[PDB]
Amino acid sequence: KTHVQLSLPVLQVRDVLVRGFGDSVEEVLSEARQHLKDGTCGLVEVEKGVLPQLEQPYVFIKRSDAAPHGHVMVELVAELEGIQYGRSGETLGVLVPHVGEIPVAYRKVLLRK
Repeated sequence: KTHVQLSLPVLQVRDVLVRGFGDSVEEVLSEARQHLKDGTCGLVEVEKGVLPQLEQPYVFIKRSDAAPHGHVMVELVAELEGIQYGRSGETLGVLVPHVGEIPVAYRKVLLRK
């Protein structure tokens, strides 16, 4: 399918144990997509002070359309040194590996895969 319905665990930034997906834009997009498929991907909501506590390159989920069955349609965009790879809408959060942290909420998304 071109899209897949997922419910992402929302994590507090200070709880996150693995603070990024890798060391290049291509690698983080690849690993984010794999973790999304495997159910091992968390979401951190972006506020002041959040991104400096995580590791670049960042992977964002951004809104791609203006929400079937409550799932916001999203796509992935990476960022490294102020340059973004991908073009999309508002940021819903930054993705990180999930390795068992306890979430504060869930964000329902329809991921363009």
